[PDB]
Amino acid sequence: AFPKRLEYGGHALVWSGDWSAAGARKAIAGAARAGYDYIEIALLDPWQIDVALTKDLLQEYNLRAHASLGLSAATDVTSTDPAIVAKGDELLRKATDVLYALGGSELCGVIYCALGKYPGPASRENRANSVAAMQRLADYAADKGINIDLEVVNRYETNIMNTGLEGLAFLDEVNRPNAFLHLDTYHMNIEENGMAKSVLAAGDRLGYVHIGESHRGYLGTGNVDFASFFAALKQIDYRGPITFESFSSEIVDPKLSNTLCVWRNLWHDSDDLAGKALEFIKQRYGSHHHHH
Amino acid sequence: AFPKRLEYGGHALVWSGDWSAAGARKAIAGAARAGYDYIEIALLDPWQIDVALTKDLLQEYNLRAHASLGLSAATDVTSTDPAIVAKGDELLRKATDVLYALGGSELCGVIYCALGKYPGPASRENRANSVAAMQRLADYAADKGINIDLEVVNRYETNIMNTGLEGLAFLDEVNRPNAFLHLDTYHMNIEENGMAKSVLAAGDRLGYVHIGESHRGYLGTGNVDFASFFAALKQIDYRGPITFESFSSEIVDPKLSNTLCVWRNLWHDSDDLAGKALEFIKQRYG
Ligand SMILES: O=C(CO)[C@@H](O)[C@H](O)[C@H](O)CO
Ligand SMILES: O=C(CO)[C@@H](O)[C@H](O)[C@H](O)CO
Ligand SMILES: OC[C@@]1(O)OC[C@@H](O)[C@@H](O)[C@@H]1O
Ligand SMILES: [Mg+2]
Ligand SMILES: [Mg+2]
Ligand SMILES: [Mn+2]
Ligand SMILES: [Mn+2]
Repeated sequence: AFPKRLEYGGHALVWSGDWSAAGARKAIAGAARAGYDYIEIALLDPWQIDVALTKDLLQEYNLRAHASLGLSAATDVTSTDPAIVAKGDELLRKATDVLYALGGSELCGVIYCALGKYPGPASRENRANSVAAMQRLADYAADKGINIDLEVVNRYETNIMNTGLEGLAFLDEVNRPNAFLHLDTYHMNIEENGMAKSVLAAGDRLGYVHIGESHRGYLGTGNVDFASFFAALKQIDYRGPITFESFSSEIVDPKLSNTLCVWRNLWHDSDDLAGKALEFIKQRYGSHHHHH
Repeated sequence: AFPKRLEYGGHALVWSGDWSAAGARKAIAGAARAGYDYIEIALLDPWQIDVALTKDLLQEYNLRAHASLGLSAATDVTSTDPAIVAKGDELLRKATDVLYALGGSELCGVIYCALGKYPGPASRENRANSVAAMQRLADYAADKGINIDLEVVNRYETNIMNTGLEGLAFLDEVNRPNAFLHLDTYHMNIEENGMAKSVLAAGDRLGYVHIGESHRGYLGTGNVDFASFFAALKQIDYRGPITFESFSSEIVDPKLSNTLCVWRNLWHDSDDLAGKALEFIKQRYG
């Protein structure tokens, strides 16, 4: 395991649908402006990233970076097609290389399967291929001081693991020093037996957090029991990344907005949403955790 | 409109993945033994139901029936192609006919679009075609003293209506007295600003309720705020069908279970789940 610190992230996709020169600048400037410690860069296509330009921008804004992605049907490491698993391996190595180049230490999100609605349940073949892919990725990332955090998502976005407990069982199979659970309040709201159970069960194996409202709009305008979730995080003395995310159909790649089934926009202004979200998060977890 | 009474139902998929002679008996006997007033039959293929056998079982067990379904790509009444809308109209008429023969008064669920993940956002044309289809369905059902209840479901299951407010707006355009809102606590848990707003807004227009936990397993073992929901039902003095709805990966209808992404075995004992669900509901809304 590589060091984790309590730090707050803005998801790049809150501001920008791509990583063009303008997209990269807009998103980094947005996260910085809202008072975030880091930007979570979406590496769904890590060959699109101008790494030299991106590091220049991170320096310009004195902002740190972590990365998340979801695989696609063409790169699905669950695939019963060995060539597709290998294409996933290749995409994950490239994402790791980009994250490494930017001084980042966390690769998280749906890195263990294709993000989206599977037409049927996973076989132990899908599960075995995913675990082995996450072992090869963990081993590749380990030389680069990078932790991988496997994001548990709801039934409509994966068939592999939908609860923290399923995530921990999967990680028992991965059995790598730098592999962690990643929990997301939006997904937890659907799948979990309360918001505290998987956090308390995970303890030190919780490596990454996403904050989203039940409908992925403004924090506190939906059904997520944030009070319960953040009470659990405080109990385990969680000192790692916490990213705010939401997905506007006016900003994101139609590929993603259609996969996430974003049919209505709950907000217009990236800056207002992200600023209010961090205020809300720091109200729940505190300004800081520094003790004399 | 045909009267609504406070009655408690169990969804067929609590007991049975099909409506074979064996599946029908198992579901109807299960609902009767748990103490439900009615079984909610999943009529995704209303041509498959042996109506004469089902009537015999309902009478044998002294159990009433309502029906729910989802349309598919083949029957999607939001389609811009009249050939697909026509097939949807036909399936909805057949479902109404089966419900009539079984003495049921409620056709509910995702009757206004294909159940599942749309590849992109709905056009005003998709919406207008669905409204017109529900006008034709309402008119057909009205002749048979059958109410239709349009079920608001989450973003991954429709692109037409994901909130009670969107539901009420759609019904304003349908403008039929036997067309009602159908709310489901599982779907509300995702899409709604709390569990009260949509219920209070709907009032007399709320015609059918589904009680589902956040993960669709045992009631009271998830994130659904049932206290706020049932408080809102009391506020509007709701007297209508209340169905317990639950899905496990070990009781499967190959279409419906996969469409709903039921990946987990959240229960194995149907009788235990259904008995405890009915007690849970009656404790909160006797
Ligand atoms: O929760 C989600 C998707 O519902 C995002 O965090 C997603 O996993 C993606 O990896 C972000 O880049
Ligand atoms: O909530 C749902 C779908 O998520 C059910 O009400 C569905 O319409 C019914 O199972 C059809 O039989
Ligand atoms: O608790 C984390 C935090 O508030 O600690 C003090 C500063 O390092 C901040 O940038 C940081 O977000
Ligand atoms: Mg502003
Ligand atoms: Mg809740
Ligand atoms: Mn997330
Ligand atoms: Mn339902």
